[PDB]
Amino acid sequence: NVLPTWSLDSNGEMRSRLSLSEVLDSGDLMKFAVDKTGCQFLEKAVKGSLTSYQKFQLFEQVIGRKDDFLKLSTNIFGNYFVQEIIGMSLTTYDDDNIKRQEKLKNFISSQMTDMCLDKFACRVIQSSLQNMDLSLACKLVQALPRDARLIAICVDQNANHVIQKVVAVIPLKNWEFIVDFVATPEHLRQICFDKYGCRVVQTIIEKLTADSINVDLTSAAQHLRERALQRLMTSVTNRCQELATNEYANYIIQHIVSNDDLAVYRECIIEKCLMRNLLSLSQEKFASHVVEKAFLHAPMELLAEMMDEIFDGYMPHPGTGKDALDIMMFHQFGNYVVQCMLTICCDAVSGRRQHANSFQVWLKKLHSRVTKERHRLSRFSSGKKMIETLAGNLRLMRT
RNA sequence: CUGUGAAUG
Repeated sequence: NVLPTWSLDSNGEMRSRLSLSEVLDSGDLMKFAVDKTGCQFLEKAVKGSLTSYQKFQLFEQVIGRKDDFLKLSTNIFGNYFVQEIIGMSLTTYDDDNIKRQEKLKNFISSQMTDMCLDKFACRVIQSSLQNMDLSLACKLVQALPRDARLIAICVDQNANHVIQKVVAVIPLKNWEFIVDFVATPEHLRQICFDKYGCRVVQTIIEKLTADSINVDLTSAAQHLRERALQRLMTSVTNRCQELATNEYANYIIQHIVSNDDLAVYRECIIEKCLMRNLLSLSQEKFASHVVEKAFLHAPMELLAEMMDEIFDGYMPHPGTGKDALDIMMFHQFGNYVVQCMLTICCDAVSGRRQHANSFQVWLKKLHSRVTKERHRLSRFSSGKKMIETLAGNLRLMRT
């Protein structure tokens, strides 16, 4: 352990009869907070009844000294106690509440970048952002780096939650530079192709979309949100080809297709990169889900083609005579697309979806195809799921 | 014959 000598028994361990006031008066609370046993003692002690003097001491010794606060926030054990004391200070409304919040804001702003990338200090940052004064939380947001480190924070396993929290609890006026920074084409690729940066971008997109819980307050707020949304959507749709096939970015595309409030952009995504490539994209591991979402959420006018491309939109193979449907139906990733196409037709002819005769024609074509090869499809689980619903890249030449 | 995305004691 790292406990001070005064608080140890003759075996070198922490004394059993120890009180919180002794630790506070000794001025060695720091050594206790970074220790595994001492921090547990402190968390036990502060959970009881505390006098105003003890609250004052805790505030000053935990969140009142910059170097001490930074050392505790970046500690594996100390960060929990720091969050506890932060919440306690915010919930204590005396003549020093705003002053303690000001000191907290300054302490965190002086090391923002390094604290976001810290596995323990980012917890402190998030815990402050959602409970501290909004006036000072917005000021905290402005300490975020603007150079390449902002990419790091976005792609960091821990620091991405900080950016998503900022997006969740801070008005867009204060983090619009983040939208503009992600919208950069050289940054959008790096951030979207990352495991956690993709979550960051999807969270930003979801916040900039007006819906039931995202209700605009003023005309200025609505205009700001919609202009930021348009700026980000142009960047996304200019390189939607490489995003829809990426192992992580594809989700983003799916979102823009699944969300009915992004209809416009959805349709653009279908016409710019999806169309004339339904086969090869249906044969992709990650883009096949994008094709499924497109089939599920395309307007009737675009769904009409999306069917006609797979039906009569590719030249059959001159060697085997297989068309698009035959190649996709036996494909490891395209059979899910075929099942989705079957499902939309089975749902429209029943009453789940509303040109009604075109669905009859499409379902009759697909039903013919499935009934024809009942053997091979019965050999697989995909065809097993097809028949119940009714009850390696191989491309082709465009027609 | 099934197919892909979040970090502390």
